[PDB]
Amino acid sequence: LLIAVFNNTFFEVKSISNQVWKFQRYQLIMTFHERPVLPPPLIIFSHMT
Amino acid sequence: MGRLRMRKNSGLKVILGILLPPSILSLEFKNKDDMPYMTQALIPLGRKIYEFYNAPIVKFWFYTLAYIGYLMLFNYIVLVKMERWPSTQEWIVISYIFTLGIEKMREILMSEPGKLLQKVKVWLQEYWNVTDLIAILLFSVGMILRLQDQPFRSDGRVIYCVNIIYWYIRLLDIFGVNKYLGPYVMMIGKMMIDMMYFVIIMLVVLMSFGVARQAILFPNEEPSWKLAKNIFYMPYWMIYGEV
Amino acid sequence: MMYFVIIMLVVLMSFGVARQAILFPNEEPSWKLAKNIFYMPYWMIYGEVFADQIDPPCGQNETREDGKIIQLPPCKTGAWIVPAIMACYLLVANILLVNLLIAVFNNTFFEVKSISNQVWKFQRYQLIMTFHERPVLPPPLIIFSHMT
Ligand SMILES: CC(C)CCC[C@@H](C)[C@H]1CC[C@H]2[C@@H]3CC=C4C[C@@H](OC(=O)CCC(=O)O)CC[C@]4(C)[C@H]3CC[C@]12C
Ligand SMILES: CC(C)CCC[C@@H](C)[C@H]1CC[C@H]2[C@@H]3CC=C4C[C@@H](OC(=O)CCC(=O)O)CC[C@]4(C)[C@H]3CC[C@]12C
Ligand SMILES: CC(C)CCC[C@@H](C)[C@H]1CC[C@H]2[C@@H]3CC=C4C[C@@H](OC(=O)CCC(=O)O)CC[C@]4(C)[C@H]3CC[C@]12C
Ligand SMILES: CC(C)CCC[C@@H](C)[C@H]1CC[C@H]2[C@@H]3CC=C4C[C@@H](OC(=O)CCC(=O)O)CC[C@]4(C)[C@H]3CC[C@]12C
Ligand SMILES: CC(C)CCC[C@@H](C)[C@H]1CC[C@H]2[C@@H]3CC=C4C[C@@H](OC(=O)CCC(=O)O)CC[C@]4(C)[C@H]3CC[C@]12C
Ligand SMILES: CC(C)CCC[C@@H](C)[C@H]1CC[C@H]2[C@@H]3CC=C4C[C@@H](OC(=O)CCC(=O)O)CC[C@]4(C)[C@H]3CC[C@]12C
Ligand SMILES: CC(C)CCC[C@@H](C)[C@H]1CC[C@H]2[C@@H]3CC=C4C[C@@H](OC(=O)CCC(=O)O)CC[C@]4(C)[C@H]3CC[C@]12C
Ligand SMILES: CC(C)CCC[C@@H](C)[C@H]1CC[C@H]2[C@@H]3CC=C4C[C@@H](OC(=O)CCC(=O)O)CC[C@]4(C)[C@H]3CC[C@]12C
Ligand SMILES: CC(C)CCC[C@@H](C)[C@H]1CC[C@H]2[C@@H]3CC=C4C[C@@H](OC(=O)CCC(=O)O)CC[C@]4(C)[C@H]3CC[C@]12C
Repeated sequence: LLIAVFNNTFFEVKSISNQVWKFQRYQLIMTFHERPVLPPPLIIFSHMT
Repeated sequence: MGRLRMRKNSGLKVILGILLPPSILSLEFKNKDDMPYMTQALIPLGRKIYEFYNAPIVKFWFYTLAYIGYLMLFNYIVLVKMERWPSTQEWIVISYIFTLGIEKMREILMSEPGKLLQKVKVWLQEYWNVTDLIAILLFSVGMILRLQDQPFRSDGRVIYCVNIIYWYIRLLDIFGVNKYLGPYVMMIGKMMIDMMYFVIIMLVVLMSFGVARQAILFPNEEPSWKLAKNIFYMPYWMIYGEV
Repeated sequence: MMYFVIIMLVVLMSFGVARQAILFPNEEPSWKLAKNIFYMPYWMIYGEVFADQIDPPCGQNETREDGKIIQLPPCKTGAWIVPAIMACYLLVANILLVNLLIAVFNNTFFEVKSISNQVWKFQRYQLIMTFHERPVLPPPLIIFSHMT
């Protein structure tokens, strides 16, 4: 029955998930644009900068 | 892509640019005024280096490589035994946790509202930020317990293992960038609700059988918490091919 | 299946590393740790939970088969977490990634079936011309046609 409810709701969830991912591409891009260049293990230098 | 032409076999070129700095200058950069997206409005070599290292794709891959190296190190410090004092790899991991916490604090401070409680609320509206704060606090308490003597060191190791569970689950954040893996991950998150309702019905049927079996096969039993364990133990593994 | 294997690899390595790092505290650097990461969690997907090693009785005294009093090794710290995270791992893996792979196999079946039938009908020509251009004699006897 879990197989059945997974199968019969697959298409709507797949379309909504693809569209929500395409929407959240902007959030990912602006977040990574606002982050510092230096990685988390070396971000103390950019933080003191 | 930032100020970079590329758009052909993505990912690999910026990975070789990151690992090999003399691979950066061999790439076709975009013009000075082709599409200048800005926030507030030897020299060519330095300009190319600055344009490469400020691109969001380069920053993403360089974050991803740092996270992968950190996860490999935290594997090395949980698998191998640890002495009274942390090793170099454990110090690098502790530094990673402390700097990631400082980064999340800076993200809290540099947000939209004025009042600090509003900033805290709009930052905790994301679930991944809440789990990040929880995991950083757990790493802090585990490391505090680990820097003491026995038996607190083993408790700190246990908390380290639970944290490694969390950081593997957080590797899906990096997987969220790929065009096929990200929709797959949030698709899984959608089917979790149906799984929960399934778990509710399984819990009812499982507890019925387990209570019946334990109360029939063991008539003379004292009040002990092992009965509750025996309710759940064998019926749960009977679902996965072990009768 | 590859995307499914990627997600299974993440969850499998998480559980295996947690189990190995909890149940074996004092370990030297050896490649057997990496093997123990993958060994038992992978066979747990296919109906073998290794029921003797879920939660063995330890930290008590239990009589052996001959009746002699045998002292079990003491409890490892946090050893009770291994069955709980094993329960979570078995639930997530066997119930969610297998059924989700069933779902993505089912809902993409028709388009793939039509494209596969049409591509096979297209490649019939490639098969026919290839077998028309091959020699008569089989590969074990093709040296005669080759010297011909
Ligand atoms: C950018 C991403 C994709 C990869 C970056 C990670 C690796 C470069 C790191 C992660 C884990 C590291 C290993 C973790 C632990 C050790 C044990 C270490 O040996 C000791 O600590 C004991 C002997 C000594 O003191 O040298 C030698 C380095 C090594 C193999 C490290 C080598 C470098 C590794 C593979
Ligand atoms: C930025 C992070 C998240 C990943 C970057 C990868 C490398 C820069 C790191 C990962 C593992 C590190 C290694 C882990 C352990 C050791 C053993 C260490 O040996 C000693 O210190 C022995 C002498 C002593 O006991 O003090 C020397 C550094 C080294 C090779 C480290 C060098 C730097 C490595 C390769
Ligand atoms: C070793 C054992 C303990 C395995 C660990 C099991 C769980 C702690 C993991 C396994 C799979 C994980 C899930 C995989 C995918 C997602 C989607 C992802 O959520 C989103 O991307 C948000 C959008 C959405 O939920 O649709 C992160 C949460 C969630 C439910 C994860 C929650 C934590 C889960 C259940
Ligand atoms: C309906 C389904 C989806 C969920 C219901 C199953 C779980 C709620 C059960 C199944 C196995 C149970 C575990 C089986 C064994 C143990 C070990 C037990 O610790 C001990 O027995 C101490 C060590 C020892 O005495 O050997 C603590 C409870 C726990 C984690 C149990 C917690 C509850 C679990 C995870
Ligand atoms: C609707 C569903 C969720 C009902 C499920 C009920 C059971 C799972 C619970 C309800 C009452 C519980 C009992 C309440 C009290 C005790 C006494 C307790 O005894 C002790 O802790 C020893 C006392 C001491 O020496 O201090 C052992 C667990 C036990 C049997 C509990 C076992 C689990 C029980 C049966
Ligand atoms: C409601 C759904 C969605 C989630 C499932 C929740 C419960 C089914 C779980 C969560 C916490 C679990 C409890 C956590 C800890 C224990 C103590 C544990 O005690 C021992 O094992 C005593 C040690 C021994 O005598 O060996 C017995 C199982 C029990 C009651 C667990 C029974 C199953 C519980 C209630
Ligand atoms: C996520 C899923 C789809 C894939 C992940 C599982 C595999 C990558 C794992 C599971 C079982 C593993 C194998 C289990 C045992 C061995 C034997 C081992 O060789 C020995 O131990 C030497 C002989 C001996 O000492 O007995 C070498 C690694 C290998 C092949 C392992 C390689 C990696 C395997 C195939
Ligand atoms: C993001 C995912 C893919 C991370 C997975 C990481 C682990 C599977 C790797 C990363 C670093 C590896 C370790 C790096 C170095 C060593 C030392 C190595 O020691 C020796 O070979 C003995 C040295 C000698 O005597 O020559 C044994 C394997 C081990 C523990 C490795 C085991 C597997 C580890 C933990
Ligand atoms: C990425 C997906 C699509 C494919 C899966 C790839 C990896 C999960 C596999 C491929 C090669 C495997 C490795 C091949 C060989 C070994 C050596 C093996 O070493 C031993 O067994 C040592 C002998 C012993 O001590 O018994 C341990 C597992 C390991 C690291 C394997 C771990 C799993 C790996 C990394």
